[PDB]
Amino acid sequence: HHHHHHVGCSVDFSKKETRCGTGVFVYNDVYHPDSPRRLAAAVKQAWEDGICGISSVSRMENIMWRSVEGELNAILEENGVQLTVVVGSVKNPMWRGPQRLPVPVNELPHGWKAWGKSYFVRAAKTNNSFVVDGDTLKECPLKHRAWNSFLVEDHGFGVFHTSVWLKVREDYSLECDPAVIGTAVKGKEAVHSDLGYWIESEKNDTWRLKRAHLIEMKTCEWPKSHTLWTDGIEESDLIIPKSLAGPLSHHNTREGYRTQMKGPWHSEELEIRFEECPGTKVHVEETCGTRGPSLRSTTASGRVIEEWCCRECTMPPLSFRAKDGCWYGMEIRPRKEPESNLVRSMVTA
Amino acid sequence: HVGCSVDFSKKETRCGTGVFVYNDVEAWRDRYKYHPDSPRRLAAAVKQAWEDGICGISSVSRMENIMWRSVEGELNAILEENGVQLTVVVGSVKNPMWRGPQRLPVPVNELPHGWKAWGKSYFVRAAKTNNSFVVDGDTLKECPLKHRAWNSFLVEDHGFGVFHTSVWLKVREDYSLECDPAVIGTAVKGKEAVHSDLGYWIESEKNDTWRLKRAHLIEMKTCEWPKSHTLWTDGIEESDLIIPKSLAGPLSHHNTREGYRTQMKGPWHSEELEIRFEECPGTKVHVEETCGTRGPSLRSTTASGRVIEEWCCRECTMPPLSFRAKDGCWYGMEIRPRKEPESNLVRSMVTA
Ligand SMILES: *[C@@H]1O[C@H](CO)[C@@H](O)[C@H](O)[C@H]1NC(C)=O
Ligand SMILES: *[C@@H]1O[C@H](CO)[C@@H](O)[C@H](O)[C@H]1NC(C)=O
Repeated sequence: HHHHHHVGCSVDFSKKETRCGTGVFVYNDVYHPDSPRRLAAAVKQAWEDGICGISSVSRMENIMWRSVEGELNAILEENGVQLTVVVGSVKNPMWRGPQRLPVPVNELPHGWKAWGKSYFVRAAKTNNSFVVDGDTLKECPLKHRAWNSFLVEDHGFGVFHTSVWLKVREDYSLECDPAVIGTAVKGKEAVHSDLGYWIESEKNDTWRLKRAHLIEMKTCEWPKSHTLWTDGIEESDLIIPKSLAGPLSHHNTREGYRTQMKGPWHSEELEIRFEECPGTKVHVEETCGTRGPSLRSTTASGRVIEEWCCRECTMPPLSFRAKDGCWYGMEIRPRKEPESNLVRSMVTA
Repeated sequence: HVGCSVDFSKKETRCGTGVFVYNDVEAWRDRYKYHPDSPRRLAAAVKQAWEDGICGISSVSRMENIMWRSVEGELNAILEENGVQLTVVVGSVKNPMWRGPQRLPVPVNELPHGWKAWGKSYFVRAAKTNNSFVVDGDTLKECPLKHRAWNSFLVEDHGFGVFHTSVWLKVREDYSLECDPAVIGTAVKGKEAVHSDLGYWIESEKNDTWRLKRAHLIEMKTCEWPKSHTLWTDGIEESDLIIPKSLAGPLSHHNTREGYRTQMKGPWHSEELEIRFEECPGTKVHVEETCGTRGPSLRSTTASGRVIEEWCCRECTMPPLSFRAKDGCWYGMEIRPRKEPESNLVRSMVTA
């Protein structure tokens, strides 16, 4: 019926029309970490070489560690290693660790093979704990933690069969795994995306950021291989910071805005949108305050400030939508209310 | 933008929302109606075109030529109505589609009496004229390249759609070298990528590095592929690109391959090409430092029709760069005949 590798159909949903064909399709998609023995050996070596724990790149890696925890600890127990892997909650932003899990090239002896084992006995706890995120910087600082250690294999990831085959890197790097990245353009609309970011861009006088949905705040570097228009861009003209996995792209820009370093990156989940916060208004006045830490539309008392301003940004105003409320861009300050009364972002990319 | 897709290779099916770049290669000549401005405005633009020295048109794409062809009758009729002894003659597409240094002017004073819509029929065709406004078709002799308009039209905001085959266009306000970004679709997922439009289908992949996998060109246009619709547009010299920048090649690392540089002298006279990394049938290429130097792309067959069996290259890589056209299989510039004297071979007599 067809001699191609991929076939897809777009739906026009009222016409009853339906266009099929072949090509490349980027959907809004917003675990086998090596052989068990090899991973276990990597963790043993990790402790034995100073690395106390892990800072996950994404909300994937964390979930994986969580789903591997039992078998990993059991195998560590089998081969005489008093060490317990503890997997905690994801903390935003997902900070960059200087370490990475070493390839042992000498996998632990008496584990088995596959990753889907059950009905076994859980291992015992230990004073020695291999930490994985979850509010534990006090007992294990960032700078002794592995980060971005895993790479998806060649055909390791797919959406139709939800297996994800991973390996421990041979090299250290800052690049986000390009296996799960999908970027596309069509006429005056475009998108950069992965499993966490959904970043839309449009064409209105200039190419620019339309809106973005972040489900995580990672700090890896979005590869240019999977980025559009990567030349002639001052890093400070971006919206989503480079150090926040923002694509080095002209698509990642907006007239009258600079890099949102001090955005509300402590949030679980943000929706960067160009719309006034509910009940608020914004004026473009050169008498407004200078750009500073992103402020929330509501005070700690939940009091909603009405009038805001910006020195020379453009409308509609940049804003972040989190569960705790609505934040404004760095350029946008309260017009009348003194900044000292408002909730500010205590974080920096 | 809602859809479903199946990947046989990894055996999987998926639905959802997102962005979908299809192989829409060949501006499906059987089916689009074109609306190049209002009839009167276009007519005025052509009148002014002659009256300002521009004798004719060099089309950017096969689509523009087809459009002109489908507009011809009504255009000439309207020119006739308003007392303008001028006949638009549309000829065949010639490759490469050469870049004309000029473009149709916006009159901002549309011709007075013509009609308003573009779909009229049952009318009397206009009479011919000594004055001819040429559109491609072997006419450089009676009108040289450098007196022709080129890349004059822009697709409107929501002017192009694949679902309703209407195409709404306007005459440009400014001259430019950029390919119309309206019909351009570019995408990456995992280790596979594509840069495409209604003329090009350029596949790149990820082996050790990113590289050109294979390309399919139903036309040889000479506009400039915009960086806005291109991936990885930094850290590449114009000479790194396999498909020449002046041959609408994307400024991209995706448009590269180890052991090969710009195919300026590729077989760009062809009506159609499949750039493939695979030996020409009945030939073998040897990486030899004793080989000849880069020159015009040679066809794997003599003009008489015989296969040259042995080829070589100074420092290129295998499989060899080749171009598949209806008239045979050409090699990349880096690849030369191992023994046969280049005198009796067929060479590309064209340059991007
Ligand atoms: C986008 O362009 C339209 C004109 O077509 C304009 O009305 C609109 O305000 C622009 N978008 C923004 C956010 O200004
Ligand atoms: C790179 O491509 C060659 C053929 O062009 C293939 O044989 C090889 O396996 C590829 N590299 C890898 C790492 O698979």
